[PDB]
Amino acid sequence: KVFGRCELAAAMKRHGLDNYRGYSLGNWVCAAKFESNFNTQATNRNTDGSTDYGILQINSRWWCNDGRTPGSRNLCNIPCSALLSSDITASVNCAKKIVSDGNGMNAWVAWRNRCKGTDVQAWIRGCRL
Ligand SMILES: CC(=O)N[C@@H]1[C@@H](O)[C@H](O[C@@H]2O[C@H](CO)[C@@H](O[C@@H]3O[C@H](CO)[C@@H](O)[C@H](O)[C@H]3NC(C)=O)[C@H](O)[C@H]2NC(C)=O)[C@@H](CO)O[C@H]1O
Ligand SMILES: [Cl-]
Ligand SMILES: [Cl-]
Ligand SMILES: [Cl-]
Ligand code: NA
Repeated sequence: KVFGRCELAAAMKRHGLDNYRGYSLGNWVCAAKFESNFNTQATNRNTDGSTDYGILQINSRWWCNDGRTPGSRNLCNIPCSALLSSDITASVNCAKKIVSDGNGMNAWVAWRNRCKGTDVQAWIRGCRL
């Protein structure tokens, strides 16, 4: 599923991401746009052999099991394929664990390089929330 901007903002708020660990909703929408273009089915392969999955491009080296990243962890205890669903619950619940692990949203490279320090509130302008 390819979400609309305000559609995704409303879904993320319903799942408790607005101000989760101090990150306003616009931060999460901005990250989703540049990680996946709002597409739940997005996958990308990393140079180390791991793969990134879903709307928030969660990495199989650490967070999920895809059966082909040999010496990896599965810290969210889920198959990576669960992160590609049109239902974002699994992706959100795992993102909550990631952002609490010490580095905040700097775990998302595109957030650090394209959202951090910008006016992220613009990503939710005009949405009924
Ligand atoms: C969205 C996504 O999958 N992002 C990936 C990043 O998570 C990943 O960065 C590495 O993440 C792990 C787990 O959060 C980091 O380990 C943690 O490091 C902190 C120190 O800052 C420590 O306090 C935690 O205890 C420790 N946790 C564990 C379980 O060991 C690790 O430091 C991160 N590494 C870097 C270089 O930032 C990166 C890199 O694999 O990939 C993203 O896609
Ligand atoms: Cl915001
Ligand atoms: Cl933080
Ligand atoms: Cl990036
Ligand atoms: Na893994």
